[PDB]
Amino acid sequence: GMSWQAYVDDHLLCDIEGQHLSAAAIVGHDGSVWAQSENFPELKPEEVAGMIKDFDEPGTLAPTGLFVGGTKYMVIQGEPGVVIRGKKGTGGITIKKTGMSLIIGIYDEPMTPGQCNMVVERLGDYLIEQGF
Repeated sequence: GMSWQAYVDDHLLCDIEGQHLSAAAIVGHDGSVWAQSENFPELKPEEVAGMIKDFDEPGTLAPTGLFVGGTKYMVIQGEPGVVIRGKKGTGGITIKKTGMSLIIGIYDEPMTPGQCNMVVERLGDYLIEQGF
């Protein structure tokens, strides 16, 4: 049967157009990690709360910055209540909200934001349809 580690390893860290995410995780809304990749940062307190806040009231994170594992990302265009996106240098991050989790993918060049978006958001949609 399926496991959260399997979803990370086989559905987030998988090859897309010859490129792979640098790291990924699936985390409960309450910050409890369901599964994560080897290099995925440990989350600092209130990082997850920021994301939840930003999903609930769109725009709040932008003046502040997006923090993940003590790394700061410039907020870029997301989708209100559904996806948060950020840039840092030639890399970035996508965070997609499901009914009870957050799907997080982190990429760096030569991976494109579109590729990261695609992988994280498509798994998100699948998980949402399953009730998660």
